[PDB]
Amino acid sequence: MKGIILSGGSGTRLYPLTKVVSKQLLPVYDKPMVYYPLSVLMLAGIKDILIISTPEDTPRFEQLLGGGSELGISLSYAVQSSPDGLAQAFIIGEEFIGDDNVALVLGDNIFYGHGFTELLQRAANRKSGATIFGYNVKDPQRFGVVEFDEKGKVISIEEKPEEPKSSYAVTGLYFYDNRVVDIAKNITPSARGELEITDVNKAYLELGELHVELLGRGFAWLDTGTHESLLQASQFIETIEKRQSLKVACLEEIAYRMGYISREQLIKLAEPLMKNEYGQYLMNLAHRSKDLVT
Ligand SMILES: O=c1ccn([C@@H]2O[C@H](COP(=O)(O)OP(=O)(O)O[C@H]3O[C@H](CO)[C@H](O)[C@H](O)[C@H]3O)[C@@H](O)[C@H]2O)c(=O)[nH]1
Ligand SMILES: O=c1ccn([C@@H]2O[C@H](COP(=O)(O)OP(=O)(O)OP(=O)(O)O)[C@@H](O)[C@H]2O)c(=O)[nH]1
Repeated sequence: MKGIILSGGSGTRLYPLTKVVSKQLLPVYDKPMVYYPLSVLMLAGIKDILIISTPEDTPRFEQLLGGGSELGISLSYAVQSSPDGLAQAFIIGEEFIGDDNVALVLGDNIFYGHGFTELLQRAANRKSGATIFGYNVKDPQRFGVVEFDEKGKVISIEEKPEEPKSSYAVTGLYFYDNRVVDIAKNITPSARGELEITDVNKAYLELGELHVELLGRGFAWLDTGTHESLLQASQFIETIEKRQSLKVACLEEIAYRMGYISREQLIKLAEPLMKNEYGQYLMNLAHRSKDLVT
């Protein structure tokens, strides 16, 4: 499975934060926002990942993350010249996808909770259809809204409905089989002038092949849409990390835990960062007994 992080857009709502910085390089507490959705794909077992951003910002993501070899993965980059919609990811990414199945995650979405990896790995395992993730939000009209029956079968999906049919938003993580690329080429722009992921999902729903995993109330799903919500997301991650000996979305740690890189390789990453707490954390992990790490 391949993965794509869609990490463009103007971040209009966060102005002036986004005048000269990409929204997905802004902090969520202690790390750039993009580390969080990247860590999600990594934990899904996805090792071939394309990062899409603006003509100005794409070089900066590449400066941040590099080609992935440090992390035992492959990262590639592509430019979206104008933010013409989520579903344009599969058009830009057509050559990258090839014949493979693909997951899309939004560069501004933060998922957190116990058992998430197991849901991701199950979605990544599922060779046919589309899997989307529903979450009970306060204002479902702000999002895509998925309506499901008593067995969790999808009945409808609607982008920002005036009268929502459920309280479950469609979060910014989507798993598709290879049909998605041709689907994306055949949808047309909405009233807001975008190629809509909801219309990709509706194509799968027409075929009876849209599947929803519901993320229950024990999961946290944030987006970093506004100044307020961004600060809230930071506060949430700070609470979790302050209490624990473990970090969230520490990419090098995940590379090591997933066996993508060795203890020796992790030491080599930690060395030039020993001047800071992040390096120290990595070095403590690399020297930790292999039994304790398991
Ligand atoms: O062409 C684009 C369009 C958007 N984005 C980025 O993608 C993210 C999502 O965009 P919005 O915040 O505008 O979200 P939408 O209103 O497009 O909502 C979309 O994402 C939601 C989850 O956060 C729901 O899944 C919804 O159904 C889906 O349409 C933003 O960071 C945006 O900057 C791009 O990089 N390129
Ligand atoms: O090395 C890691 C592992 C996990 N995570 C993040 O921690 C959260 C929980 O990750 P899991 O989905 O592994 O659940 P958990 O660790 O609470 O449960 P155990 O299986 O360990 O008992 C998920 O949000 C995941 O993204 C990291 O950020 N880094």
